[PDB]
Amino acid sequence: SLEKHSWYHGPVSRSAAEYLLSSLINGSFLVRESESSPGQLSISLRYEGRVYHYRINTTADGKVYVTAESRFSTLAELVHHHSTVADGLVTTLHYPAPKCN
Ligand SMILES: [Cl-]
Repeated sequence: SLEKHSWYHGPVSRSAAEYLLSSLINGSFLVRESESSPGQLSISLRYEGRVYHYRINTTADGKVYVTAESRFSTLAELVHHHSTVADGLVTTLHYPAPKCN
């Protein structure tokens, strides 16, 4: 299911994610699992020459969020929302990074 999204890259280290994003434009991003655990998810977001790593958090009622004030039933909805309004992030999730895979 998640791997069908162009923005979901699976397990990727912090350094590898930074490399993937390093020559891309503002708003380029990817969702990754940690390199060793599928349980730890982050969004890595290129903005103003740097890569910001946002932990994905989960609530008791099973929603996910990166901004406390905007929570969603699914990660696809979270990404879709922050693709048009930054809503707390440094910028919008505009351009899914091409997968190297
Ligand atoms: Cl960071």
